[PDB]
Amino acid sequence: SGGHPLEFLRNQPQFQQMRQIIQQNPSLLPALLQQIGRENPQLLQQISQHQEHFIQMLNEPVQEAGGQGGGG
Repeated sequence: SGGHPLEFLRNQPQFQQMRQIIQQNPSLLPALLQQIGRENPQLLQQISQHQEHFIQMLNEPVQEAGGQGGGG
């Protein structure tokens, strides 16, 4: 109803870093997802296999998490 289906992505500081960039240009969205695809495909696949609600955390800026040891 408005939560993060991808808890694993909250463990991704890279996703938070890139998050700001996608909000600037959603055109580079697949390009950023591309890099992680070779880093950990099983992880990027989870994003697509979970509830579409994930887009919320995708379009919302990083002010929460930023990897273990960092916050938004």
